[PDB]
Amino acid sequence: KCNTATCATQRLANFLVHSSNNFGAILSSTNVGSNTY
Amino acid sequence: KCNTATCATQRLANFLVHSSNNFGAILSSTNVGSNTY
Amino acid sequence: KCNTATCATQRLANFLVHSSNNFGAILSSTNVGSNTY
Amino acid sequence: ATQRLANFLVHSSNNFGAILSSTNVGSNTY
Amino acid sequence: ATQRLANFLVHSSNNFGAILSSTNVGSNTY
Amino acid sequence: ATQRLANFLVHSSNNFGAILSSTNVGSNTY
Amino acid sequence: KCNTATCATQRLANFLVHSSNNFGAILSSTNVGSNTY
Amino acid sequence: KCNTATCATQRLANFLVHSSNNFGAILSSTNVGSNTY
Amino acid sequence: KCNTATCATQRLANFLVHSSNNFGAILSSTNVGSNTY
Amino acid sequence: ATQRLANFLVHSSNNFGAILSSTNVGSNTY
Amino acid sequence: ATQRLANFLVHSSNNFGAILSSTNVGSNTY
Amino acid sequence: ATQRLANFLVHSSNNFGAILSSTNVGSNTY
Repeated sequence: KCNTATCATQRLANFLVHSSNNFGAILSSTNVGSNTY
Repeated sequence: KCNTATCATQRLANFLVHSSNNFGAILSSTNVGSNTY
Repeated sequence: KCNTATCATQRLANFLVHSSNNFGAILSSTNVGSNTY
Repeated sequence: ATQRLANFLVHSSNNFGAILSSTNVGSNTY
Repeated sequence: ATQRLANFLVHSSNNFGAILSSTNVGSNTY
Repeated sequence: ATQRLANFLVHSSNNFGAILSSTNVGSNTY
Repeated sequence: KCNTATCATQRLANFLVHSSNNFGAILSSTNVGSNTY
Repeated sequence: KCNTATCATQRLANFLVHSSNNFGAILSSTNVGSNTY
Repeated sequence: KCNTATCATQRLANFLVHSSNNFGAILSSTNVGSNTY
Repeated sequence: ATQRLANFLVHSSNNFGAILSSTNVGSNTY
Repeated sequence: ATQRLANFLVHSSNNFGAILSSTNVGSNTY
Repeated sequence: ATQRLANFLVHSSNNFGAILSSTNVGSNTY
């Protein structure tokens, strides 16, 4: 592959699995800047 | 492949699986800037 | 492929699977700037 | 058993220059 | 058993210059 | 058994220069 | 005037003189909300 | 005037003279909310 | 005036003279909220 | 004495949901 | 005396949810 | 006397939820 000189190689492979197998209630909220008077 | 000189190679492959196999209620909210008077 | 000099190569391949196999209610809201008087 | 009620109100206002007034009751600004 | 009610109100206002007034009751601004 | 009620109110205001007033009751600002 | 009882009296008289006997330039300005781009 | 009882009296008189006998330049400004870009 | 009882009296008189006999320049400014970019 | 210039630009954008964007360049709000 | 220039740019963006963005460059709010 | 230039840019961004962003460059708030 690189017989003589100057063979710089960066190897990388990414695997990403985000599994959300819900079976129940997920009651989420996000109040940003809201002002309940 | 690179017999003599100057063979710079960056390898990369991305896999991404976002599986959301819901079976129940997901009650979400987002109140940005809202003001309940 | 690159016998002599100056062979810069960037490899990349992307896989993306966003599977949302819902089986239930997804009650979502987004109140931006809304003001309930 | 006699009741007397009196209310004198003299609201006098004069302006000779400038007035800037702002009032945001239950108002917003984005 | 006699009741007397009186209300004197003299609301006098004079202007000789400029007035700027703003009022946003329950109003918004985007 | 006699009751007498009196209220004298003389609200006098004069301006000869500038006034800047701000009031944000229950208001927001983003 | 008030011989027996109950004589409440409020006295008041207002004098106001706003004399502006100008003899020279009065260069005034008022930029409210104006935006000079 | 008040020979027997209950004689409450409030006395008041106001004099106000605002004399501005200018003889020269009065260069005034008022930039409220103005934004010189 | 008040021979027998209950004679409450408040005396007051106001004099106010605001004389501004200018003979020269009065260079005034007021930058409220102004933003010179 | 040879010069070679190359520019490869692949600007790919995908949306599958909501986007709210605001931009006030040199603007004001009263 | 040979010069070679290359520029590879792959700007990829994906969205699957919500984005709220605000930008006030030289703006004001009263 | 040979010069070689190479620039490699892969700007990849993914979103699966919410993003709130604010930026006030030279902006005010009263």
